[PDB]
Amino acid sequence: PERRQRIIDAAIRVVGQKGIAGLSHRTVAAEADVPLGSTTYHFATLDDLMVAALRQANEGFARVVAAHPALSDPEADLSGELARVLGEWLGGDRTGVELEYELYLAALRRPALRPVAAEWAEGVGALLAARTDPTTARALVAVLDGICLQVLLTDTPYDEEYAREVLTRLIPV
Amino acid sequence: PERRQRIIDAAIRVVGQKGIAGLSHRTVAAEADVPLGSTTYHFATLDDLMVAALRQANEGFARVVAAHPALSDPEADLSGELARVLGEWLGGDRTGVELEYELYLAALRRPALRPVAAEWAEGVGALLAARTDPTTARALVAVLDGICLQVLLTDTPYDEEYAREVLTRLIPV
Repeated sequence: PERRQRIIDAAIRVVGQKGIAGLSHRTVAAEADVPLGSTTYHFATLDDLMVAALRQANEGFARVVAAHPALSDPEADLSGELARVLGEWLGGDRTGVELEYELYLAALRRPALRPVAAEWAEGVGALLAARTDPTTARALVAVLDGICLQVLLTDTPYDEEYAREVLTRLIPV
Repeated sequence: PERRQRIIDAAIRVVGQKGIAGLSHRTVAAEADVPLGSTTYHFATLDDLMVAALRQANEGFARVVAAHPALSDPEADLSGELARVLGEWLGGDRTGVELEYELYLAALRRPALRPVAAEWAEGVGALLAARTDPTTARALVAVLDGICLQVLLTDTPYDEEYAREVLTRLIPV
């Protein structure tokens, strides 16, 4: 909408800046300059807020993906295309990727494993599987996360030639 | 020691069970059935507690690694050996791996990036680099994390044949 978006976005800012533990209806209300009542009208559980909060992250990346139709194209360079999705998803200030692991964190611990968890590589994996084979796809997916992980945990800049190379090795024939 | 160990271990239990946000001198003191004063005598900053708390995780895995000397042996099957380190590090109830990402989380956000962060793949990467080449080693490392990640985020059981296969593809000549 735009009421509820302001809210989610605020939840978003509250967390990369104060983490899983700094975000509650009241703190999101503050950050959004929005009544608590609005806040709760749109999100009953604190979960729904974090759930929406992430699924948005998840939709942001799927929009980087959807911006490279070539991935599903067999004539196109698979490795190359993936390294460029990763190059984009990271270029900027990582914010949505901070979210996705921050999410993965709250996820692991919680029974809210699934939305953050699978949703990410569900579409990616589904696409990669169709475009290669199941094994490769799980491998491709696992390395996306790894590569991304490294880039944040080590705070290094993304090496696109590098990912391209790595990805190519997991791709057969 | 055994005073300070009880403390760290307790910090350990407090978190996989209440996360980054459920662990403080007072809550660690409670869990440890140990005076707050003990708690602080051994750890001034809340960081030192989380810092020790993790570095222990980090030392647990390096003890799985150190239990496969073969990794540094060129006659030995590299892929095979790594898939078995991963098989061990995961077999059980993931507890130290929960820690390492939970750590990676608190790490990312914080300037405490390094201990959790690098320390993990610093020794692994150093060993792999020496035993292969730098590129491969970064790749191997990135996929360890990925594979591990998946196994927790998807809550699936580790497929050792799978990792073996994946790892082999990143290994050249």
